[PDB]
Amino acid sequence: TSIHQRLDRRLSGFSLEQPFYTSPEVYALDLQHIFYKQWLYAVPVCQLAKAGSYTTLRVGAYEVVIVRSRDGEVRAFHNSCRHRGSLICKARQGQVAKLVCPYHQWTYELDGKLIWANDMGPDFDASKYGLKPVNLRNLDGLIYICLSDTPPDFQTFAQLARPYLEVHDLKDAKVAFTSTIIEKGNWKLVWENNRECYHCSSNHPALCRSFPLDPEVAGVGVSKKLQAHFDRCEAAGTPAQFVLAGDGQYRLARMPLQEKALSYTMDGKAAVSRHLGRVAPPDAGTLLMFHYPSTWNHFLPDHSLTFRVMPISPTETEVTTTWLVHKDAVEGVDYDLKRLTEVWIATNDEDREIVETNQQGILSPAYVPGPYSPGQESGVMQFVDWYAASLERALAP
Amino acid sequence: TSIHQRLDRRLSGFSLEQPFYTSPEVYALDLQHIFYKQWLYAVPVCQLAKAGSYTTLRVGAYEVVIVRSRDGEVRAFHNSCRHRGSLICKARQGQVAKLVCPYHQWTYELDGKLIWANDMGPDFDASKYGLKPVNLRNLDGLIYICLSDTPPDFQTFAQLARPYLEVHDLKDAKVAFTSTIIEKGNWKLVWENNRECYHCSSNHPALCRSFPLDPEVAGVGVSKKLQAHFDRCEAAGTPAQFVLAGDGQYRLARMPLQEKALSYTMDGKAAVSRHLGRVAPPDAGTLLMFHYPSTWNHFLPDHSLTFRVMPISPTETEVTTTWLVHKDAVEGVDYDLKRLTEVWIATNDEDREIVETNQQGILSPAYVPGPYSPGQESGVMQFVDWYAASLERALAP
Amino acid sequence: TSIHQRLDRRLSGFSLEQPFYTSPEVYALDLQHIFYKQWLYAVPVCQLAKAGSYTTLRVGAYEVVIVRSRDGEVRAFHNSCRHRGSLICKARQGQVAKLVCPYHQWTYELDGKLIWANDMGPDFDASKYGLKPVNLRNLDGLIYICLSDTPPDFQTFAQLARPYLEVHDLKDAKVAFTSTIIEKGNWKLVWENNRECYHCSSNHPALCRSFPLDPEVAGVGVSKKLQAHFDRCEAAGTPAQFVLAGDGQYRLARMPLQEKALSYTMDGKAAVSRHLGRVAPPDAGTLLMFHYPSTWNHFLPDHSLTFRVMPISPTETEVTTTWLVHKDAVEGVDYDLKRLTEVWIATNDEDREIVETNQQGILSPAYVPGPYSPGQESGVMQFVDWYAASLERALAP
Ligand code: PRO
Ligand code: PRO
Ligand code: PRO
Ligand code: FES
Ligand code: FES
Ligand code: FES
Ligand SMILES: [Fe+3]
Ligand SMILES: [Fe+3]
Ligand SMILES: [Fe+3]
Repeated sequence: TSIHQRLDRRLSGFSLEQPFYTSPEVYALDLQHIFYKQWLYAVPVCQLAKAGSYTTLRVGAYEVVIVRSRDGEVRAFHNSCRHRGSLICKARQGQVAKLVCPYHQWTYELDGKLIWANDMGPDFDASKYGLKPVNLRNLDGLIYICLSDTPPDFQTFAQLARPYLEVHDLKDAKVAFTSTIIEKGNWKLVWENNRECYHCSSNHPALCRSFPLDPEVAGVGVSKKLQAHFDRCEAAGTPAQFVLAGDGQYRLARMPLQEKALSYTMDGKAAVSRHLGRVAPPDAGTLLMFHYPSTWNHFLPDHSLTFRVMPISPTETEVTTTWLVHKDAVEGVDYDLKRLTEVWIATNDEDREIVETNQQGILSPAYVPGPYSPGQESGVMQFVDWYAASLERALAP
Repeated sequence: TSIHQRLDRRLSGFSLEQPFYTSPEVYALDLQHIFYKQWLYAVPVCQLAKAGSYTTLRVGAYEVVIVRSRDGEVRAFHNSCRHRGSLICKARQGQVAKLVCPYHQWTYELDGKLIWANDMGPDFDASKYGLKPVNLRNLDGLIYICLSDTPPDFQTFAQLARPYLEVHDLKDAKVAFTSTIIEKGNWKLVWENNRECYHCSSNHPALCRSFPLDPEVAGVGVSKKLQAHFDRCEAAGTPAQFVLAGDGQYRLARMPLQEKALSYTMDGKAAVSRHLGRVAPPDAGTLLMFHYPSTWNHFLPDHSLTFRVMPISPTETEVTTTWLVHKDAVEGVDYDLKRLTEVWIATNDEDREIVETNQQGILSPAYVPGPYSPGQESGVMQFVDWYAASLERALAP
Repeated sequence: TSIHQRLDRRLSGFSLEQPFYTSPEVYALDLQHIFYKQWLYAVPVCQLAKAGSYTTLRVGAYEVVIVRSRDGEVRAFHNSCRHRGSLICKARQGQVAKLVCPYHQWTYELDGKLIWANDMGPDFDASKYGLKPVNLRNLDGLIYICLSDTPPDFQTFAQLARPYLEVHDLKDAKVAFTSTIIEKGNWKLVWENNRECYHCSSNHPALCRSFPLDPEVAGVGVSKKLQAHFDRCEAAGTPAQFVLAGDGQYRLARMPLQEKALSYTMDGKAAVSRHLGRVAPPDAGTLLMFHYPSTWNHFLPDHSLTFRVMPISPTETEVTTTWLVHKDAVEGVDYDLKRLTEVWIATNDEDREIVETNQQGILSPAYVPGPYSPGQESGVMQFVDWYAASLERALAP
């Protein structure tokens, strides 16, 4: 059975056939046609605040380095030397004056131009051997990249998202904490888990203290109560109402938290006393933003959280959670690290356990597609539809 | 060279060509056509004595759960939730009231029927979404399963084995100890090792104190001495003489132990003072039973041992040894755990070393089939013939 | 794109396309057509000085045992028993009277003849079941093997090398130390690294104290200064001038060390006070010998170092470094182990880091061939040309 035959018979109401989650064949297609073609969230721009600052990441098999250039522009490159291919930057982050290959010291400017290569002979043309650029955009303080030479339209998303994101002043953030975990499930299982709260009541004690179980929230006609919330926010100058992409790739909405909760903490109170941004009112709740295939995000009045989803193998996925706070917020004074991070550290661990257990069952040859809950899993169906449509379009002529 | 060409040129007197032991291709065929098609030993029924008791196991890629239902019947199911596929039972063993999926709490009765699924809509038909059954038989206190929807005949074996097994009263056993090891060799190498004692004199000091080296015993015209033993047993009402399957799949015989030994212990005396069963006389020896591809067994007058062979990868096999004693036998009083288990713990470790060393040599491209000993390895040839015949029949039309 | 199409478009001046370094497909071809076909360095003959002495090694998937036979000849065999295939010698080295299989004790003479096999029946012909020989040569105290039944010409190399190697009296050596490391890069990356010192100034502080950076040395018209060195050696009876194989497989030359250095030590002085061989004058420097694909070597006046390169996987290579000293040199008296070994232990660790970092960059799909330095990497181009030519010839008719 070919991939085309499986896609042909797929019904929207059901989980995917086994090979979509387990096969090296589909994994290769997901990299080739999804991760290597779409815009992806990389890191917050505040990680590149300093002169000569760089950060590195892997995307599938690609090695990327993002750097703050002399002119203050942030640029991304393939972290592969044009001589014999070596990584140039080995550390996760650092600062340099130039990009100097550790092997034979070919030396590049922070805009990628090759400025020195030792003893290469008279016929060497350094202009042919600069670092290969990676397409890059700045979404209001969040850096996105695209590995394709012909990137899709990012501007439609950027323009829609700006009014929602600008009130968070993310350019003025710092990273308070980063957590990187490997979940032993296919990247699609990580997404299907994220896009519903059908599992939340039984699995997430800590999160449920602040995050509502209502399908309207975690998932996808606006209820009167929800509309009232949007109106409180927007009367105060804080954009809140739904935005959903035409093709389903992204969504934004600012949702209410549980009864009286203001933040993702065990006591429901703000984690940080010096807020990141100018969000009002104080109970504006959580700005939810997803953008497939790389990221979901929760921006609160006091701090923000970004999540980055990267594929590792057919049955492994890396999830990176970053806590953003105001750059002038002081650990031990304006926030406590445990208080700030404990809810989502626990939640992520619970999701990982669930995803791994789901993956273990799916590996049985007895596993067959089952029906999603229309009421509780509309967001899961929405994701699976986006994925299948994306794959179909990429495989077409 | 195709699998069919290799099977075509195979001669009975020789070990198999390399790919049978090392190739992912043959490993996939062995799962598809052998392990996924034949009856397999799972666990003793005494593991499921209690109300709501369950046990889990993996067979190749299948995840199975065996449960004692309300009506007292033991049943097996695919341990994959009909919603999104999750394992339902994660522990090796336990007790439940219902089978409740840890993900979104779909809840099944112990007969597999789906009795509650939250918010699935008006068009949801729970009768289509019960757990998928796994075929199951009870061989006189030992649970066997078959992953095929069209299982082979088990009744012929069951009827032949009953008179031999019933005298052991296995329904009245408890598990005194279980040992699970991974041997780094193909499952067929584990079997070829088991089916001869050509290696025993040099490799098994402890076992040789009680287990005879005679090829007649470990392996396949009955000698006068052996016939005399069968007659002592059968005069006392204990079935002992050879039973061999028409197609070679299974064999039973009650064999004498070494000079004066009564059990598999370092001193040769019974391990347990309260015997499991009604075997007579006290020196009735060891009831040997194999059933390919999953199990060999030694049932003694005082206790019994079951062995389960499960494939892990082309060059890895899991062997599970279970010691059964009378349910009323008390550790520290009627038996000592070290005394009961030390002989076969050592023996299994020695076999593992031998199998791994054999596998290491076989991985050389210089390895070629060699001749089995007609006198010392007739049982190995018998196994290899059963395997090749089974594969041929499965590949045919 | 087929292997043939990649080979067709290859230009000499450039590093190889990705799959040559990363693909399982090319790895299989490199084993089949290079490692399994050419002469390979195994071990120094002094490891087999004693009666009944043996040593074992793996080459790709082959398991080899080399043994000193009763008649004093050194012979090699496939370390796979002719019965059911088991390794016979499990230890890295040892002494035996006979080669006795640990499984069922088939017993072979040290010339490989099967002299005892238990209970094999009347129709068993032991003359058909001796150990399979491996072709073997002794290069003046260094043992080389070839896994092909039709080995290439070794004599041309042997005759050229003898005058250079005989002055080292390697038959009179002992092994002072052996270091075995795994480098996480393709075997070709290990070679490309070895065949240039373009990386040395920045990466090898310790080695640079004694080993010149001059491209003439580490790499490939002889300079006046170098000729003067050759002449000092040869006037003293020590062969030194270049020898390069017609087909590029091997090279020998005795090169000067840095200003006043005599040996590879932190202080530049001889590591061992009792010299291995009769090399003169004392500042004769380092005899460099490579022989693709298995070995590079440095023979100094006081001690010698051999290096053996063996493939482990597409992105892993085992490098074994052996320090040879005079058999009568006493550790703690004539040499200090740290002083003798520290320079190359550090150097090998630095090379490993470089190779692994190079491999990591090459794994990016953005990696493309880049140009080698004509002045600094002529030896790298020479190796890559030898490799590609070897592969082309093996794939031809
Ligand atoms: O491992 C390294 O050195 C860089 C960091 C991100 C992945 N590649
Ligand atoms: O790992 C688990 O949770 C179950 C137990 C047997 C194999 N699958
Ligand atoms: O592992 C062993 O026992 C032998 C030693 C070299 C490789 N094979
Ligand atoms: S690989 Fe970067 S300078 Fe050589
Ligand atoms: S996967 Fe079992 S209830 Fe959802
Ligand atoms: S495998 Fe060597 S004697 Fe049997
Ligand atoms: Fe969750
Ligand atoms: Fe054994
Ligand atoms: Fe080096």
